[PDB]
Amino acid sequence: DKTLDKQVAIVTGASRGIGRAIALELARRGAMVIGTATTEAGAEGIGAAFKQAGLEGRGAVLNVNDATAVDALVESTLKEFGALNVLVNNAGITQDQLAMRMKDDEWDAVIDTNLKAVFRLSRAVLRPMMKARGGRIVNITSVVGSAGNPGQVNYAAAKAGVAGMTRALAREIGSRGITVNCVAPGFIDTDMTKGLPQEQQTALKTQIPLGRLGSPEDIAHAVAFLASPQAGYITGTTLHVNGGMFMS
Amino acid sequence: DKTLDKQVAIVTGASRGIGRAIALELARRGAMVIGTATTEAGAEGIGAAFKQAGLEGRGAVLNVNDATAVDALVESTLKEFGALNVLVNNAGITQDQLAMRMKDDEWDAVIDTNLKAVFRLSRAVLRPMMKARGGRIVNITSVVGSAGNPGQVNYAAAKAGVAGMTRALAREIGSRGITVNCVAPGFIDTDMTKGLPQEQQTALKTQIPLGRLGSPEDIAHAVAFLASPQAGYITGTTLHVNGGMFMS
Amino acid sequence: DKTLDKQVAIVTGASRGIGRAIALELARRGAMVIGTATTEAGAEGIGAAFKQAGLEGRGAVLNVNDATAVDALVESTLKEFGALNVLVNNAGITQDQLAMRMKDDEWDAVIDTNLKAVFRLSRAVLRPMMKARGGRIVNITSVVGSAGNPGQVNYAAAKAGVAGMTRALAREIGSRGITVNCVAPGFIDTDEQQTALKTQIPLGRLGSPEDIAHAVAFLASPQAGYITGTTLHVNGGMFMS
Amino acid sequence: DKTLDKQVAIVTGASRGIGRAIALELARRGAMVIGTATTEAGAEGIGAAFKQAGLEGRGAVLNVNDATAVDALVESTLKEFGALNVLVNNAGITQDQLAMRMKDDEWDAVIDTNLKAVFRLSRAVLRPMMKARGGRIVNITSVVGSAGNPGQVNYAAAKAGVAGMTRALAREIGSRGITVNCVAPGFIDTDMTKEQQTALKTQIPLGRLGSPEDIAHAVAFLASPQAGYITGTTLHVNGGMFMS
Repeated sequence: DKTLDKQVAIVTGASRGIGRAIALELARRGAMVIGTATTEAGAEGIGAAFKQAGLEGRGAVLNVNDATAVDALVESTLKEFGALNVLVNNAGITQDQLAMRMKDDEWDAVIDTNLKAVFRLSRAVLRPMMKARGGRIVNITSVVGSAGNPGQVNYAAAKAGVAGMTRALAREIGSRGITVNCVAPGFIDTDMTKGLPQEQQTALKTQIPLGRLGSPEDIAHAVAFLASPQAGYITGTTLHVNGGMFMS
Repeated sequence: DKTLDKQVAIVTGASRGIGRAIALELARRGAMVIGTATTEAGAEGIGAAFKQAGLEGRGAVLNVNDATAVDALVESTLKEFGALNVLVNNAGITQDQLAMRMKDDEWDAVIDTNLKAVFRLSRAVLRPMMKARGGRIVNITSVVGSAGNPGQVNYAAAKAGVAGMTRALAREIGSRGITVNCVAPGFIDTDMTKGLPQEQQTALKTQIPLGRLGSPEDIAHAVAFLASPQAGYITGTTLHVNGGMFMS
Repeated sequence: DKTLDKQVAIVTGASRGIGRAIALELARRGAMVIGTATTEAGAEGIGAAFKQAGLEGRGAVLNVNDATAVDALVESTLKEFGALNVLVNNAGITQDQLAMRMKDDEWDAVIDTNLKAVFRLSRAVLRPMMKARGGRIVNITSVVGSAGNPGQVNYAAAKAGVAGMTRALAREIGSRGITVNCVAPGFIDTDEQQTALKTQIPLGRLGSPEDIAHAVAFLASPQAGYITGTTLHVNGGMFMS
Repeated sequence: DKTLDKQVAIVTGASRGIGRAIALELARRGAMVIGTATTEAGAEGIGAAFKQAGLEGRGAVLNVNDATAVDALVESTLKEFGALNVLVNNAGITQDQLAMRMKDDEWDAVIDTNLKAVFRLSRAVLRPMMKARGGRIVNITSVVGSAGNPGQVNYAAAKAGVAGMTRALAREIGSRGITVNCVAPGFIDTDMTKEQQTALKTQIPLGRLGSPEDIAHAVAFLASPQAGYITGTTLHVNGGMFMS
């Protein structure tokens, strides 16, 4: 079970759904996990979920667009725990709109949170990891980064860009013993999808050879596998977790 | 010869190597081409290169990050010509540096010029193309988008981003008959590569099964083909022009 | 117009739809084209199509699975024309069936015809192209190779196999200047079942044989001499990469 | 520990390197494993490897090109264990040659073994799998399937064909809960791989060859109930050598 024993992990966007299941699963494998949320109710919910699961772990408030707070989290984690072994980038918003009508700020907010923030966090964690000659960065992207989707040109750009960044990072970090990969969910059962009406939910399932939405745990198990020492020869890749919706 | 007769084309970054070959070639096929450059000399030279090859064609000054200027180019182009059929997005700069040392400004400049500007210009031309129910967007990216390259994490991100965007926009606007595609140059013989010492250039060639650097004209023909009416069933793809350096 | 002036091209499976449009478009651009069919009726229809267009060009009979007949056409083409610059592998049939129900001969027929034939023909034409330090191999595959399709596990394997051979072959013979590429048709109108096909297609329409012919003619030209080991997808947005 | 507890798995080509590591890893996770090799020599060794690890499992002889023997392996397996939850298609050969010199039998051999046999094996295990509405097929391919390689046009075509089959099959059998995936090793240190090594390493960002255990852990992940939403994909295990 404890393949991540004594490792220290940061999961951004860990309050609900996918990020929560990732946080819990990394703690389950022995990792000490800081999950982040955008608000205090979220950070508290992250703590409470660890404790409900009978696991160690913390919630913290983080605006991934605030370089000062990102750098602060890296410093405090290193100070309290002496190490930073795993980064999982799961913070990410949508601001969907037809490209024709899409405003500059609707573009920017998606690019900032989903691409720029991923770069900044990755660069921040890489300094200690490169020095330690160990680490894992796992970026939670999305099938939309590989296949595109009307109304999500901003989201498609940002997530394809994270994959692009990932490959270049892997080539940059070389023999330094850090792997960088993406996990690309398809349509996962969450609050965001549970709230949409039955007709649209079925329209999603039609797209999927397995005939069901995935679970946040599907994503958590894929991330935990990549975070493991036993996945140390995998880097620069995307692990598609989409029920066969997109294949490569 | 004249597959683009009576078409009107904008080629951003048309001043040298690839952008200039693309502009000339589109002109040779009967299109009216407005080539853009960042400065006034750049613009004048684009005129003079058309002038010189015995071709209609216009240089113009454009800062692709300036929305006002971008919209004014579209508006002025519609006013004079009544149509905007082809957009070739070739405006791009590199700000190469290790991710570790990469300044925020180095990341921002590459993302804004190579990704955000591509979205803005694309969005501006969709208005006329949508209403015409026809058009071509060809985005000039780079093998670096698909494969990564040390020193160019920002460039890898942006170019992977353009492809992501291309796929989503193609899905979004395909019912109106506009195709949106990329052409990903490999290592192309330009001023930048002419600059390097033979040992550096030979190190490029070794990654290339055809054993040579490509030309501006290789890209130019690739683009001229996708721009033509005869490529109207090709959408949301990347046409790799890299001598076998990257295959997919 | 004449970007293939004085080139000699063989197009296998050139009798109808996509093969015919390819054969004709190459002839239009100057190439001397031998189109192949499995039967004499096919061969004569290929000759007739060139003549109706006012083009030079020839029909021949070829069983692409007979290795003798394949080396023999390459040789008989060189004898008569003294050159072989372009090969288009468009021969190929389907034998659709669910994998659970699929017979070994339905798997073999598709693999032999779509994959092994492509090896044999490419190997055969490599001799003069390797010797001449130039040439174009354009393999007609299918979106099915990239995306899969239920009832088409044999066809998917064959066509995906052709892409993979292309990439390996492109790396292997690239020094000598020959390009090897694939053109992957999506759903092409040849010869509310049609509404469910269009649903999958951003452009909202089936492609034409001419869409494929123009992509092929492009890759076959000198001006595409830096493009190798790729798949040019011609599928209206049905599959993107 | 036992993510594959009580499951039954066939691993073809299980006598050495990758296949052996996979076979043993599946057994450590609680699977009953039948590992195959062409010769009764490889079969005995497979038995011995399990004994050495103190594990359940056994070796069987199988010409993956023999239609009758393939179907009878599946039959006997269902006969003895009542179930067949996992197939790992690892059996495979190379017959490298420049395409322009390659013989028909060098093409056929690679394609029969690496592509046709993969189809046969998969078609036979789907009968029991589809009746159980559950299963895993994991195909061991290779980076050469994705990036190509001089000398290996037959190998590249076979492996790329397997990836293509996998996508079509995932679409066909997805609704019954079975996943079909590939694992694509890059350069792995085996008795086949072990300045020749130095060259290979410059191609690999991580700076080293992989191990059979790297492949086995990937395979075990995909085989697990926990990877049940992953289908039709290729999991690259290549140190950054090919990135997709």
